[PDB]
Amino acid sequence: RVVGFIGLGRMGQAICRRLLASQMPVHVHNRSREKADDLIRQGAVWAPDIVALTRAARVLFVCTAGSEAVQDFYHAPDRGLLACLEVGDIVVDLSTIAPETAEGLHAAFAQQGADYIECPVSGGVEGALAGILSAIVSGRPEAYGLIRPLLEVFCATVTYVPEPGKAQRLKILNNLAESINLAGAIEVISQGLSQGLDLKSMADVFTSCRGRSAYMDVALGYALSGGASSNVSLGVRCKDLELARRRLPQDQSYPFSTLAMTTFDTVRQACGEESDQCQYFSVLSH
Amino acid sequence: VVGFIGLGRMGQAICRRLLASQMPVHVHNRSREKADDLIRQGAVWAPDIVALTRAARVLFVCTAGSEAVQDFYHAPDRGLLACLEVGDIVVDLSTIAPETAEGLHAAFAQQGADYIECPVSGGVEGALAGILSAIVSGRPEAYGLIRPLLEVFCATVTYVPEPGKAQRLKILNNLAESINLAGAIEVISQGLSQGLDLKSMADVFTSCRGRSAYMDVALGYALSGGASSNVSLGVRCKDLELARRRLPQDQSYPFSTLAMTTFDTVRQACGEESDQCQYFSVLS
Ligand SMILES: NC(=O)c1ccc[n+]([C@@H]2O[C@H](COP(=O)([O-])OP(=O)(O)OC[C@H]3O[C@@H](n4cnc5c(N)ncnc54)[C@H](OP(=O)(O)O)[C@@H]3O)[C@@H](O)[C@H]2O)c1
Ligand SMILES: NC(=O)c1ccc[n+]([C@@H]2O[C@H](COP(=O)([O-])OP(=O)(O)OC[C@H]3O[C@@H](n4cnc5c(N)ncnc54)[C@H](OP(=O)(O)O)[C@@H]3O)[C@@H](O)[C@H]2O)c1
Ligand SMILES: CC(=O)CP(=O)(O)O
Ligand SMILES: CC(=O)CP(=O)(O)O
Repeated sequence: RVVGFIGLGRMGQAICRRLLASQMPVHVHNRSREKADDLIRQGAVWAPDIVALTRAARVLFVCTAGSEAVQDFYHAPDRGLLACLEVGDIVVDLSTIAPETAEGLHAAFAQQGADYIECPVSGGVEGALAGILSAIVSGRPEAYGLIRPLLEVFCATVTYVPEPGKAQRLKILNNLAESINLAGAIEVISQGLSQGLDLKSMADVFTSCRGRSAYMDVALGYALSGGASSNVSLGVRCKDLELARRRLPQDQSYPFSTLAMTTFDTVRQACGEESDQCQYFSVLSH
Repeated sequence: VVGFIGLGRMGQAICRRLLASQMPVHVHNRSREKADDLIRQGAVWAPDIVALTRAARVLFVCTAGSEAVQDFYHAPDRGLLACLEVGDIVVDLSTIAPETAEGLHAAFAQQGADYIECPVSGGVEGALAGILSAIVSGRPEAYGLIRPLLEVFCATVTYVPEPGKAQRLKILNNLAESINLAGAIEVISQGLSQGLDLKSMADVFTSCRGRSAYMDVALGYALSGGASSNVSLGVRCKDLELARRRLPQDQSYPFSTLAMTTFDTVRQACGEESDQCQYFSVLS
C-alpha cells in the first residue's frame, strides 16, 4: 500500500527513513527537493507536486513547520491538498500547529468526504529513527483505526483523544514543559561546570537522581558530544512557545512558562532560526 | 548492627527497608514517638547518641537543616564527634552545604573515623522500594565497607571521592527538580484551565518528552487529590537556599533564581511542613 509524505525536514526525513525501513512504498514531496535525495537513493519515489502525490497515495503524512506551510499545502487553489483529495482519503498531519487550525482542517476535510488525522508526535529525530515516537491523535475513529497500523511502524505510544484540536492542545503543553526543563537543565549543567564539576559526574547524577528528565538527557547529550545537533531548531522551538503564549490566560500569571517563551525568543534572536535549541548554553555564558 | 539517627519522612522509609532485610537497626530521634512504628517492625530504641555508638560501628544520619548538624555532631561530650571510636563510619544521607560536609570529613578523620557523605534521591517511594540513587564522597576503604549496606536500599550509587562533591551534585540535581516541578505544575494548571482532563495529560506528559521525574510527582499529587509527596516546603527551600548561596556574582541564571523565589513564596504562604506541590494552590 503506497503512502505519501510531505515535508522532508529533520523529523519528516527521519520518519520517512523508518517507513522505508519497514519496506513501505513511500512517495515523497518537499518544497526543497534536495532533501529527498537520500530518501530517493534508499527507495522513496519523488513526487514533484501534490497532484502527483495524491494520484499515487490514498494516505498521506504531513510534517512541516509553520502556518505558511499549512496555508500553502492545504489551501492553494487547484494545486493544494483539499483540491486533490478523493472521498475516503486520509491525511495524517504530524506537525505541531494551532488547535484552531487543526479544528478547521478537521471540518474542511469532512466536507470533502475525507479524513484529517491530527497526529502531533514527540521523541525527536532519535525516536523517529528507532520507531519509538509517542503520538497524540485526534480525529474520527474509523480513519484512526485504518492508519493506526501505519503509526505502529514509527511509534511506541499512541494516545487517542478524539476531539478535534485536543491533540495539539496536549502537544503544545507538553512542549512548554520541555522548554522549561531544557532551560533549567542547561542552567544547572552550566553552573556545575563553573563550580568545577566534571560532565561525567553530572551526567551520572542527573540521569539517576530525580532531577532527571527527557530534556535533561537532551542537554547532557549536547554537552557531552561537544554540540552535536539535537535536531530541534530554535525556529521550531519558538514556534511552539508562541503557540503556547497565545493560549496564556489574562487572569493568571505563569512565570516559568512566560520565562521560557522570552528566553528562547532571545536565544533565537542571538543565534538564528536554524541554530540548535541548546544554544542557550552559549547565550548563558554570553 | 547498624545505628540510624533521624526518623523523619526519609529516615523512616530507609529504616523500614533496612529492617525488611533483617538487618539489626538501632534508632534514635529527637521526637521519640516517631520511633514507635519502626520498633513495631523490629528496630531497637537508643535513648542516646552514646547508647547508639555503644551498639553500632556504622551509623546512618538523615536529618534536615544546619541546626541538626550542630546539635548531633558538635554537642560537647554527647555528640557524634565525641562518641566516635577509631574505625567507626557515619553515613550522612542528609543534604547539607558542601563546605559543611568538607569540615565533617576533616573532623572525622582527626578522630580516626570516617565521614561518608551520601546524599540520596528517589523520595520515600524509592527508599521503600530500595531503589534510591546515592551520591557518595569520602575515602575508598570506608566506602567499600558501607557499599553493601547502601545496596539494601539503593539501585544506583555514584562514587565521587572528593569531599563536598556529592553535595554539590545533589544540590544542583535538586535545582533541576525544583524547576521541573514548578514547570510541571504550571503546565498541568493551564491544561485544567483549558478543559483538558487529568487522565489525558497524564498519558501525554509521561510518554512524550516533557516527561520528568518531578512531572510524575506533580501528576501523582493531582491524580491523588493531594496525597503527600513526602517532601516539605521546608526541605525544598533548604536545598534551594544551598543553591542560591552558590550562585556567582557575574552571571544570571533566571530559571534557577525564579525557582528559589517561587518556592520561597509558596513556603511563606503555605507553611514549612506543607507539601512542595502546594505551588498548585498558589496558582489557583
Ligand atoms: N524536530 C523535532 O525533533 C520535532 C519533534 C516533534 C515534532 N516536530 C514537528 O515536526 C515539524 C517539522 O519539524 P522540523 O524539525 O522537521 O522542521 P524543519 O527541519 O525546519 O523542516 C521544516 C519543514 O517545513 C517545510 N516548510 C516550512 N515552510 C514552508 C513553506 N512555506 N512551504 C512549504 N514547505 C514549508 C520545510 O520545507 P523546506 O525543506 O523546503 O524548507 C521542511 O520540510 C514541526 O511542526 C515540528 O514542530 C519536530
Ligand atoms: N523525599 C525526601 O523527603 C527526601 C529525598 C532526598 C533527600 N532528602 C533529605 O533527607 C533529609 C531528611 O529529609 P526529611 O524529608 O526526612 O525531613 P523531615 O521529614 O523533616 O525529618 C527531618 C529530620 O531532622 C530531624 N531534625 C531536624 N532538626 C533537628 C535538631 N535540631 N536536632 C535533632 N534532630 C533534628 C527531625 O527530628 P524530629 O523527628 O524530632 O523532628 C527529623 O528526624 C533532608 O536533608 C532532606 O534534604 C529528603
Ligand atoms: C520540539 C519538539 O516537538 C521535539 P520533541 O520530540 O517533542 O522533543
Ligand atoms: C528533596 C529531595 O531531595 C527529594 P528527591 O528524592 O531528590 O526527589
